[PDB]
Amino acid sequence: FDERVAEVFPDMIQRSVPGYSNIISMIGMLAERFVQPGTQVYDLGCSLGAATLSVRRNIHHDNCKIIAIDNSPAMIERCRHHIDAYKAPTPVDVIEGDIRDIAIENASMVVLNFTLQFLEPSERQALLDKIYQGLNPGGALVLSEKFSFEDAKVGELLFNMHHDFKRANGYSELEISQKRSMLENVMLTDSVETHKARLHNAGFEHSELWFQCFNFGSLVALKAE
Amino acid sequence: TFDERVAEVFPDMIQRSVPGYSNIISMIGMLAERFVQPGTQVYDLGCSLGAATLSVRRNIHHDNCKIIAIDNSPAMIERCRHHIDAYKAPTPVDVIEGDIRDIAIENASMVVLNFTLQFLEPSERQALLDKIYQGLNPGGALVLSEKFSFEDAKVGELLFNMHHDFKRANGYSELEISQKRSMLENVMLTDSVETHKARLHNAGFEHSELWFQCFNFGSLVALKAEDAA
Ligand SMILES: Nc1ncnc2c1ncn2[C@@H]1O[C@H](C[S@+](CC[C@H]([NH3+])C(=O)[O-])CC(=O)[O-])[C@@H](O)[C@H]1O
Ligand SMILES: Nc1ncnc2c1ncn2[C@@H]1O[C@H](C[S@+](CC[C@H]([NH3+])C(=O)[O-])CC(=O)[O-])[C@@H](O)[C@H]1O
Repeated sequence: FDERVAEVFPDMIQRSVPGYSNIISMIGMLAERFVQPGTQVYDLGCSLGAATLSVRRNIHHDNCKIIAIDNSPAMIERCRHHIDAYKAPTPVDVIEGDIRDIAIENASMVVLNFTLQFLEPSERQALLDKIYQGLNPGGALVLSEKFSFEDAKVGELLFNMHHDFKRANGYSELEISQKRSMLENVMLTDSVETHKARLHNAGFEHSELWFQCFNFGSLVALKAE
Repeated sequence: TFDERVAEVFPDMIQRSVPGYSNIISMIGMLAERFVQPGTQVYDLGCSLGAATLSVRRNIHHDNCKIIAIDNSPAMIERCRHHIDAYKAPTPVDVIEGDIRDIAIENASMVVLNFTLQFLEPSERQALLDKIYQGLNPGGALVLSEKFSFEDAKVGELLFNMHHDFKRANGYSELEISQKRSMLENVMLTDSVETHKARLHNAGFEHSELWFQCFNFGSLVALKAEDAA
């Protein structure tokens, strides 16, 4: 099963997460502006390195490193092989491990691309605090998540739109689909208001949504210079 | 002639300068599938060449609907009527040259303001949103897509820079019209998401939320209650 998820992951995420590919492209554009020479980037919950490779293709400074981490050995196996397929001047530390345990040092950029929802709600403040402290001045965090909505009528609409999206995209063709819809119904999501409040609570002077499509989106958080 | 020249290059100009525009058009069509009711009207306000109109129309599977597409640019209208006439569908379209500040909104299951409100003076915007709310049937939807400003200036600067990079990646400046249209864009006054939501609330919408965003451009959906008077 973890290998099966790892095998199909790109196609699964494409068919289930509206705007994913857009976010990944925007992550690259941000990297081009925010990765400073001699600094590092963290990809927290890296899966197969989709965000890592997007950053990496947009770093043209010397002496950087990306640190990519996932606690799934199936994802890590495959991410290390996938990253070895592409040539670039920035090396990557692919580390199998727990994001709640790893230190964040000298970071011009941090990426939580559909990863925070996997922690228990009560552990989410403490990861964000750490990322904040670990970011250099002027550094950026990207936080992409499935959102819940406090207005139940809007929530219903967006749930329906998401369902229509999955239908349009042949989501049910995937063998793994039944077990992934089971995960989504068991997952604990937060609202944008909740995400913003936690970011501010971590120390972030600036945060805003920079992407949304239906019930999925991404915030950018900026540490003052 | 600037009018005719914009209309001629419009699809490419919008594609190179509005991030998310095609995504929004697709979302509009999705929303139409669920929201357009038999025997009702849809309004496309500031229709340009009819892109939003055609997206809705392709997603209407019910009888006795009508779409009303309105713009006050003669060059946009002429081409929009021709563009609509080029595609077969059961739902008819009234293509009207006129001002959306003047037009009545009746029996509407859906109304679309896809990059149009920004072209009115700020002091005209509330009145138009009030009229839309009143003219929507209960359960109906407004789509409001805009270039936003940001109340946090550091975020605003960032998203301004990202928009710049987007236009550069897409060769926007290849277009002869780009210099003049960039300038005219910097003259129309944009509002924050907070302002948009406040306006929607004060027009009477019981529910509203951002449903799309990409950098400094995005889209709100606003719903009239099913039990509304
Ligand atoms: N505590 C944890 N520590 C480390 N990894 C974890 C933990 N909990 C979950 N994971 C890992 O977080 C990843 C989530 S996926 C990220 C997409 C990727 N970012 C992408 O941009 O393509 C999105 C999804 O599957 O919805 C999985 O690979 C888990 O192994
Ligand atoms: N007061 C007015 N009354 C009527 N029309 C107006 C008025 N003011 C401006 N317009 C018209 O509003 C349209 C704006 S475009 C709309 C895109 C379209 N919705 C699309 O989804 O492709 C976006 C852009 O030009 O950036 C133009 O066609 C104007 O002539």
